[PDB]
Order: sequence, then structure tokens, then C-alpha cells
Amino acid sequence: SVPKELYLSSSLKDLNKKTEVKPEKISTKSYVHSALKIFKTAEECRLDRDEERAYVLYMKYVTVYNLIKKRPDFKQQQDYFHSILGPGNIKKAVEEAERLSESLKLRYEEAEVRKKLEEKDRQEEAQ
Repeated sequence: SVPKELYLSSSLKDLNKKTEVKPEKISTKSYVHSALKIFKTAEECRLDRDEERAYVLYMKYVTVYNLIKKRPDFKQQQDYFHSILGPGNIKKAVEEAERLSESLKLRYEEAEVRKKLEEKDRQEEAQ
């Protein structure tokens, strides 16, 4: 009947900042906030034991950090931004990713050779 109450922004120009897909057109602080949400989720998945999703989330976080860290504003205010992030969560993100990737590497080979062993089982004579 009536449009939902404004909650999300104050201007059209502000809403547009959420429509960008190019890093060039995304503020350091946007990504930092996005990174937080990603990190929260990453943790929840690791504990749930979903290695694929957790891995991706940790990695994406790391990929974001490695993208933004080299910007002038981040450099000057890394104190500040590390506050917004979890200080030394970039550390845990890196370590969880290697932990996970080394797990995944093995499980993906496990699934491959099984798949290959599955077919062989089918592919026999039986007169």
C-alpha cells in the first residue's frame, strides 16, 4: 500500500555508493565495513565446519585487505582502520585460510580419486 520507511540512506548519491562494483569507485571505509561482515560470517562457517565457504570468506577478506592496505588513506590511518577491523584479525584470516586450503587440497584430491575409483568399479567385464 505504502512504501517502506526510509532506513538505509539519506540521499540518492549515498545509495549509489552501494551500486559500485569497481574497487576504484569504492571507499576504503566501505570495504572495511564489508570486510567486517565477511569476517563475522567467516568465523561462523569455520565453527560450522563448512571449509569451502569459510575459506572463500577468509580469502575474500584477505583479498580486500591486500587491495586497500596500499591506499594513501589506509596507510595514514591504519591505526584507525585496524580499530574498525579486528586488530590482528588480518592475522587470523591469513592463518585460517592456509589451515583451510591445506585441508581442502587434500579433500578435493580425496574426492577426485574416489570419483575415479567409482567409475572403474562400473567399468568392468561381467561377461
